[PDB]
Amino acid sequence: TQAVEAGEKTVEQFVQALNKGDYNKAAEMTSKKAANKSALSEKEILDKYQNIYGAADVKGLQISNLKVDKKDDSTYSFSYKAKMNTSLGELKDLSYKGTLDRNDGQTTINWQPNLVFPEMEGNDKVSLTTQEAARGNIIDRNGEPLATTGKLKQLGVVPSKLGDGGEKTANIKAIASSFDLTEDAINQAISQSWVQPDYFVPLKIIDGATPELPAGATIQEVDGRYYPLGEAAAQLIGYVGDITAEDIDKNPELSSNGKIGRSGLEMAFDKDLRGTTGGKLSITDADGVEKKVLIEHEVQNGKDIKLTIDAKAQKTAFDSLGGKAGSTVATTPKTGDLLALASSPSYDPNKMTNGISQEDYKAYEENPEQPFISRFATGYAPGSTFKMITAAIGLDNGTIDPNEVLTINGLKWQKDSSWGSYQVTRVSDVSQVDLKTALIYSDNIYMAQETLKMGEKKFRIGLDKFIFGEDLDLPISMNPAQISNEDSFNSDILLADTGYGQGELLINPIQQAAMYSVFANNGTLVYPKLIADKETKDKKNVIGETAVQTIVPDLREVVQDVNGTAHSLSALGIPLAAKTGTAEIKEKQDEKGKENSFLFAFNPDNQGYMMVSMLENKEDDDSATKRASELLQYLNQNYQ
Ligand SMILES: *C(=O)[C@@H](NC(=O)Cc1ccccc1)[C@@H]1N[C@@H](C(=O)O)C(C)(C)S1
Repeated sequence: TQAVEAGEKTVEQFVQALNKGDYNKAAEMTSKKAANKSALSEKEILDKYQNIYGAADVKGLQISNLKVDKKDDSTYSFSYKAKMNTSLGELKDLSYKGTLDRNDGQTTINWQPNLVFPEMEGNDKVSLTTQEAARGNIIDRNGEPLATTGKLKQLGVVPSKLGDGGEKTANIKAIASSFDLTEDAINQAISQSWVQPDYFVPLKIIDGATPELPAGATIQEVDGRYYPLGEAAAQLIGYVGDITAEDIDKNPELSSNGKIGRSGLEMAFDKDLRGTTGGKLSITDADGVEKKVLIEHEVQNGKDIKLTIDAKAQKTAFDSLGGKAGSTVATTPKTGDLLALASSPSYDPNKMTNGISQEDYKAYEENPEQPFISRFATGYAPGSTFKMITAAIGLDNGTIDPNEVLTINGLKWQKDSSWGSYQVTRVSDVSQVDLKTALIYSDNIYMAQETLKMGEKKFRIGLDKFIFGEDLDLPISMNPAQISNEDSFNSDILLADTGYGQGELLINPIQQAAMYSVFANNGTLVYPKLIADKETKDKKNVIGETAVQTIVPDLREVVQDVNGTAHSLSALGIPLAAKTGTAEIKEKQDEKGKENSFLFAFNPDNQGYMMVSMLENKEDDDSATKRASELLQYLNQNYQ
């Protein structure tokens, strides 16, 4: 029995080499090719495993219940159960047999064909048939398509039917001007190594009406992924790309001929959208007659996925950004339905999934405005909109008297001389400032003084009631919002700067809409929701209902008062409660400071909608407030 455990070592090493993909090392562990030993030579074992297991994409061989006994003086039979993963799913409970051999001191395996699959007999063969699964669709809250599959018109040229000289140059220029293409692009496409003169060289996926086709230009219909909104929802939806051999090596249940989501919801929901491949993996005898069916099941097309997004609101929010750096989040704050998740600038997902140029992708990747960023999921300093939270906390703990009038002289203020040359600044030199005036003019000095009077302890008690440090249950990659880098400010300056939303605060636009939902639910925070069929989740008693009834009327004056920072929104004539903001960041590139514009707004009458828009590294005189009129009209009209 001292050699039985040595044989179990070799059997465990044999299945480990098969599991590791090292078919040569597993073939070295066999004995001699005889009549009652190995049924094939060593190099022939490498080929049989590499051909069969490679055809079925066998990966992850796991064994169980190993029993090594004694049959003769030189024969030690063994048996075990095993399972493996193939391109058609998991192949379970496979009963393997065989024998072992040990002549001198080394123990080897008597290789037999049944060590590839249980029922193999000599010249038996393996067949695999597969059928691709159609990818599921991504639809909005009203069934409108966001990521679907349709017929695409592919433009291409046959180098033979172009010409020989001069006529070929003229026909290239005719196609170049008829479809907005570079003459260097056509000549570089038809001059690649794969191009034959009679081949169809694809050029561009045209989306509009088909123009007049010059000589050599033909258009073929191909089926592929299509995004009706395009740039307007590229960061959220994402794109699909060709599946590589490395993707198959990681997950053999993928379709080697299909597409895989590379970013956005296409990647986050890739398993539900891609479905399962159908087909049959069978063993045949030498005659090709089906012997045993190992795996067989029919194709299951991918599921559709309905989002809370409004396709009309998504396009309106994105176009309102005018192609500048920024983002916009629109919700129904009583339920959390994310109506829009726009990010700008953006990339073309249709061009991305239909083959993109190396320089076109380089332009996206090296654009300093970085269109690949999902800005609705990137943490920012919230700015002056965060004063709503600081005021609500000060009202709940009794620190802020809504009618107490602070006397503030000038535009700069500091606690005492220990602050050095640093001072909190404001923009409006208003002498008599209470809570309402502080919100109308957005007074940092008022909030900084109220935050310092409140103290870090009471401030964090109110802050910890929100969603700082929480992972939102959303299919979007994001980091939790943070109050500061550490659990303590350890600085009166940092405490005051946090008071008006300008410390180490990092809150992405989606998390901001979650925190700000308390002003539309009487102090109840409603978590955002992207999947339509999801259940509404909320947190009770985040802030007091009294604070809501005090701040929201003041937020109406931010729009209605003639000196309110959002007074331009009064032109709409709709019930609006808003709060603006402008944060300052230090971008060491140009060294001159950069500014982020912010806007929070919702309907205080029906609580039907709520939006949080922002501009990153805004241009002078540009703001989110001057861009929200069109989106506010649509949300007020359709969401009450
Ligand atoms: C909140 O964001 C506040 N911002 C500042 O104090 C910084 C700042 C940035 C640019 C110019 C001047 C001051 C206040 N709220 C913003 C706003 O609501 O847009 C103001 C610019 C009114 S100051």
